[PDB]
Amino acid sequence: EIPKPVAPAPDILRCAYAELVVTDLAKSRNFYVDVLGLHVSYEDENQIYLRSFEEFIHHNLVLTKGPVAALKAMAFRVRTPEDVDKAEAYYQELGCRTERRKDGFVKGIGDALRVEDPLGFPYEFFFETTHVERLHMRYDLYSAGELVRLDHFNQVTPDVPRGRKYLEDLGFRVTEDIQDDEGTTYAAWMHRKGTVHDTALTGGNGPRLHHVAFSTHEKHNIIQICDKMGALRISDRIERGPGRHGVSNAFYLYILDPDNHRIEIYTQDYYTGDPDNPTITWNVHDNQRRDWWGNPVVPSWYTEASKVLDLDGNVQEIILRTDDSELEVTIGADGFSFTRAGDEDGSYHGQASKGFKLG
Amino acid sequence: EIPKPVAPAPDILRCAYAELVVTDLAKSRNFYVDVLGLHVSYEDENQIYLRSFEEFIHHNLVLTKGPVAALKAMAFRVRTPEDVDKAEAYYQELGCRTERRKDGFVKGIGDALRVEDPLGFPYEFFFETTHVERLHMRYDLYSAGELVRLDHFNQVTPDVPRGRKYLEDLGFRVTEDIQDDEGTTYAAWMHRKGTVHDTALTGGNGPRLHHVAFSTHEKHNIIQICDKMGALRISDRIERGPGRHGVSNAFYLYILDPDNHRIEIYTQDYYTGDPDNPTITWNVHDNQRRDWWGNPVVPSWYTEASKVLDLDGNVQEIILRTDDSELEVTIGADGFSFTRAGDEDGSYHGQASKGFKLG
Amino acid sequence: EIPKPVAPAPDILRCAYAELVVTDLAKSRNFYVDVLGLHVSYEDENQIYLRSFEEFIHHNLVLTKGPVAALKAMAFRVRTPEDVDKAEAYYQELGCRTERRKDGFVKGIGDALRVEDPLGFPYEFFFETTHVERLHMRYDLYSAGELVRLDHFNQVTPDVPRGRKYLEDLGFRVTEDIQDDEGTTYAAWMHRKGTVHDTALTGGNGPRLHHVAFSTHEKHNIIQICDKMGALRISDRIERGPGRHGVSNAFYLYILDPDNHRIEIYTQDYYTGDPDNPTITWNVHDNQRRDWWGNPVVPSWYTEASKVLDLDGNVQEIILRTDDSELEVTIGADGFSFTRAGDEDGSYHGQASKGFKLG
Amino acid sequence: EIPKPVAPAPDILRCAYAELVVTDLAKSRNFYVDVLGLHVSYEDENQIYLRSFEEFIHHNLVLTKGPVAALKAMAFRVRTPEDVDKAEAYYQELGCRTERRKDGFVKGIGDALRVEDPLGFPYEFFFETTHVERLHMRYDLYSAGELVRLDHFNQVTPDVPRGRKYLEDLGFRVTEDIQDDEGTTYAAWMHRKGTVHDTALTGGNGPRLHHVAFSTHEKHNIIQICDKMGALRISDRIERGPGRHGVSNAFYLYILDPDNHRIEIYTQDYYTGDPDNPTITWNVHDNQRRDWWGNPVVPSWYTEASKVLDLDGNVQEIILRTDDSELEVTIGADGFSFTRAGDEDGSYHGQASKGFKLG
Ligand SMILES: O=C1C=CC(S(=O)(=O)O)=CC1(O)O
Ligand SMILES: O=C1C=CC(S(=O)(=O)O)=CC1(O)O
Ligand SMILES: [Ca+2]
Ligand SMILES: [Cl-]
Ligand SMILES: [Cl-]
Ligand SMILES: [Fe+2]
Ligand SMILES: [Fe+2]
Ligand SMILES: [Fe+2]
Ligand SMILES: [Fe+2]
Repeated sequence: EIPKPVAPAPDILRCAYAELVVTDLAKSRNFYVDVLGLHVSYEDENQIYLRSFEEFIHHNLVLTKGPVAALKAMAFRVRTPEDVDKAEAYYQELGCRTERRKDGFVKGIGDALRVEDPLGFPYEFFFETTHVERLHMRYDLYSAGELVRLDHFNQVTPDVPRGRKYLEDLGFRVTEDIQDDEGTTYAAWMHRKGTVHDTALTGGNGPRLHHVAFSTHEKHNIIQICDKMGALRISDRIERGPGRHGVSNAFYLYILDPDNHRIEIYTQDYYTGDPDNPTITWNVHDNQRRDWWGNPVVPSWYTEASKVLDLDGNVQEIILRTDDSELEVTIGADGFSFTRAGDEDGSYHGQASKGFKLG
Repeated sequence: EIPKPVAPAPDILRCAYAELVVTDLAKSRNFYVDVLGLHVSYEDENQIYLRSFEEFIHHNLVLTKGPVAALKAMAFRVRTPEDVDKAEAYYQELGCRTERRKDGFVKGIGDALRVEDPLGFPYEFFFETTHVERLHMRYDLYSAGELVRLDHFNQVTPDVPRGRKYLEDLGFRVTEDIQDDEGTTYAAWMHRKGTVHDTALTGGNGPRLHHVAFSTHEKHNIIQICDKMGALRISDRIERGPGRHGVSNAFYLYILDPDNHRIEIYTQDYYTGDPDNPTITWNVHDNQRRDWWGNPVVPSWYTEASKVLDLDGNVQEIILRTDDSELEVTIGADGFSFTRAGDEDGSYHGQASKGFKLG
Repeated sequence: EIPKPVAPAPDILRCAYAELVVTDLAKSRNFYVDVLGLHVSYEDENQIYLRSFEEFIHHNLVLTKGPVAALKAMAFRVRTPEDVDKAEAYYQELGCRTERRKDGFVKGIGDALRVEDPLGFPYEFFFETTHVERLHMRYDLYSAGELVRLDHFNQVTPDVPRGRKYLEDLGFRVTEDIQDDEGTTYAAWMHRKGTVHDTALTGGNGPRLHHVAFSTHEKHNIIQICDKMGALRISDRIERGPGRHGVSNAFYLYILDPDNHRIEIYTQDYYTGDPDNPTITWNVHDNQRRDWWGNPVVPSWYTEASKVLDLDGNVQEIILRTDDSELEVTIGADGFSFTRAGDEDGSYHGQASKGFKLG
Repeated sequence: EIPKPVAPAPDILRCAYAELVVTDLAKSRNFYVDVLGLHVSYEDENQIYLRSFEEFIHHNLVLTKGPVAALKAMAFRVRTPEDVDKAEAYYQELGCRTERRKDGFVKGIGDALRVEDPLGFPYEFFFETTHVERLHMRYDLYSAGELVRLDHFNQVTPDVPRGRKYLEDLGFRVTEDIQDDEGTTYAAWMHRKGTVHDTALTGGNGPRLHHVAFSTHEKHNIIQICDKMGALRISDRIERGPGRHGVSNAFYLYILDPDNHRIEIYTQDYYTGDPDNPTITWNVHDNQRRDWWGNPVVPSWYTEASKVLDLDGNVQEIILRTDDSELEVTIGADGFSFTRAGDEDGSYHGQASKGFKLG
């Protein structure tokens, strides 16, 4: 019910960076630099610009000091300077608020368009960016937990099919989703760059930002992040994992930054770049869909997510999801999940797997 | 208190094998051979003899068909044939029932002594064993989840200090333990071979066998076992993990065989062979002690363990623990755990970590 | 010198499969299925169709029994059925011999175009292919050395700049190359799918096929392949490696099949999908350009490669390279290489690194 | 022949540390600390004391500034303080020069005996050592190339059987060796701590120290060391590897410190603690004995080794080997090696494997 514009979609390459507003810049720096090992492209008393090991654009993450922690912008790189004009035309036809800045909104980005999209998310589209030293062979800097690439964003929105259509019109291709037999959709994953996703929609009250994900080379790198957090005695900031995903098949970990922005560490999903890439739909009650090993999904993973800002820097209104809740139908008092479809053995009723109930 | 014999202790080398009684031999074979990749030394309609990748003695695990699933014997290899006589003399002085078989109790073992030890456990001591092809460079057989060694046993016993003193007199050296500030001991780890342990005591109703542990070379091998279990749609048989242990520092996984016998997969603990190896005591309320990443300990891990048999093949009666319960004091309704000692932030009152309560 | 056609280039997605002629089908099957663990999509007495772990198209490799071992076709998948028509028009404009088969040249491929390209290589373009079960989460089938994707081809051609221009016009983007200060180009790498390459040009006598490359998830998987070849006592079929590439930054291994077709195993190169991806040029004398650790490049790696066929099944005549030889200028009697530019310490003159000369 | 003393051998636990004389302390610090990540236990202007990640004794390596780079002492820890007395009596009965210091030769060591042993090597025996923080869970300090333990020494000596008998009398157990069909022994490996070795003898002119070896947890940690040396543009200091050993089965790498002291990085050998541990003899012409993958052994690996000092700090005179040279018989002009015994295919005559000759 979001209409398809007559205007052509901008050619989107990939997710490129997020700008997160943080309340204590020093504490945030400790987390992203000292704990996680991201590389400083620029910093001052107001902002920190960070990039992953293999990145050549200026940054994958901007930490901006502000009064209220929130997503300020989720930025996608487009293929040509002309695609920025295409983005402006497209969103204007959709009736969305847009703001164009020839000199960019943040350092290291040139001509850029920010929009309040039809789902209420602050999207940025840009082509021009300052190239920096690509650190991909700087093994003298490589940490045991090295984050090598920015992989994806994940957005919380109340109406998944509505957002899905809009993103498909924008050119994203759906790779996987979670539905039930009653026809409710709980989540969808969609890509531009030929991995499982560049962004994803998670059913819930929104707009809110669920997480930003970075890649590692190997599974042991993700294990090391966990181990380091234990050594630093901040294991309470490990939210969920590590595990193997069902959807995406990636090895994963979720952690919480000082403002409770959720960061995923992710590795080893599969190639999706063929236009007839087979879509995979999982049943919501399948206990292997989110954690392949059947480990329970922590309730905060379903309930907590970051505020997002509008173009004035104010927090966007949040709309209540009315479709069924994934938490409620799977691990809530009236929920259930299964290990084998139709088998009562290895099924869980009114609680989570592995012997746990909701706290 | 268990008295220290005048008779010298047998010189114990290491844990060597366990004999488990199973109810359906074919189903057990599916689990240990097809799922886990253990190597068959001998089998018939009654027994299956299995060994790990780097083993040169006949077997590390004997599966015996029987009416009641239980541990039949935990076996330790001794240094010399004369140590079998030393074990006989030792246990006779302790007033324990012993049985001696010059040609062994199981195939591929020679002169062997089985005892009902002071804690009610069926111990075996042997030297003589049939050597087999050591498969350590048979990379043509190497599985993505290859189990390379037998590492340890873990025993459930009601009175940990009582058992600890007995095992110390036997020559085992304590490497780590869990205590509280009120004089209660919850668990102890003890070795002969220079790893963290060859056996361990876990406080609880006993005698019961908590688990048998096998090692892999690398952490990814353990991940693969989990992954394979999800592919076989038996993720319900993954009990706990994978994780990083606090005590022992090993990467770990617990899975359940078809008779609910618990198997741990384990890797990368540290060297303990020096006689003044520093002992490490963890506080029971430290939420990083069992899983370093603070993931909750599944309640079945505290409550479930295997029956053990006497020398007549009858199940040993269960003596109740009267000391405080680790489950109750950490994750029960009146329990408590912390992330940082003295910090209310990251502490848990009357529930488990990560947002869960007992199911 | 190879002119740019007026007709538009077909939109090429990625390298998709190679068809290799082999002399003994059973022996080839032993190598690719038994040693390397590729998955059989179809086989009969004349052909074996194989795919990698994550593939959903019918196959990545066709082994065809024939009198003379050679490359029969290197196939690229195109975006739409119409791009096959575009491919036909494009190559007909170039004056190349083309053959079109509405029902394909091999099983599981539909409408297909094969061409004898300007460099004398048998290229195939197709869209239509039979989808098969994507094995990406079949961890019950996963090998310790599992080959997960087809990554690239590598072609030997006498004139690298000539081939480079042609491939760029065809839409490949150069990511890395090797040159010297005189202005000779020794090698170039070029992509469509957003990895370091889908094909590459190696300077030498040609047309010949240097290798076909498959990916693994992790570096340990490549180590396992070497270990397994040791156990099978076929270590003489390990040609070069394992190592870390300078160009591409990938961890690698080269092995030889029963007909001396070279196969590379490859993992963890970087993202190239942005249109302004920085192009890296290495100096031919840089001893870290091919193996980052400075290990010598085996002479057979520069001199040996597979014959290629024309459309009638006859071997293509070889044209000699007149440009300087990478072998000669680096490891030959009058060659040299350096560890640090301008430093004689760590330089090698008239021999290879690590204390070796040419055999 | 070296006679077996009447006096009992000291009970040796393990190799514990090496004291190396270096010419430029700062440069040596840059290598061991900044490149390799060893942990500083103590330093001043004359010496640097270093330990591995899991070590609790004071140090595994002492770097001592001096005029001539050499091994000053190879130290073994003994079981009790009385074993130092036993070591003194033992070497005194052997007619060896001994020096006893009640307060040690280096910091963090107590009562210590140094000897000029029968093969000319400076051995130390000690029990007393200052315990330090065991860093085994300090994942906040863990390097991507972390060295976790000291594993072994390797000694060059002209007569391997003579040295072997002496070490066996001292209580070391031979695990593997290399011989030919004409009765020549080229190398032997022997242990106390239950790994493949604590020291080893390599046939050649001696006494010289071949190398000191440290362990990592995993194979990727060794790969990272290579990658970091490439990044630092010191790949010319990678002498040999990385590879899989035949003898020992360990994954390995050899690198050279600023004074050309050879250091091995080593992981994942097997358990040898049983007293009937199967001994393994390899033929010297077996091309998988040293590198399992058949990669050629660098000639410098056979010819170069460190000087060793006597108790006055003077360099020990070299005695020439008269037995056949492993280099000459395998890779020399008249050498030979095989891949499969009895198979001419995959054999090498008068040159090294993989297409190389001696430089
Ligand atoms: O990156 C992702 C891929 C898969 C999943 S899921 O927990 O497996 O659904 C979570 C995620 O959405 O964050
Ligand atoms: O895949 C490749 C990537 C890099 C290299 S090179 O040996 O580093 O040039 C070789 C290769 O051309 O086969
Ligand atoms: Ca208390
Ligand atoms: Cl535990
Ligand atoms: Cl070797
Ligand atoms: Fe995600
Ligand atoms: Fe255990
Ligand atoms: Fe390649
Ligand atoms: Fe060594």
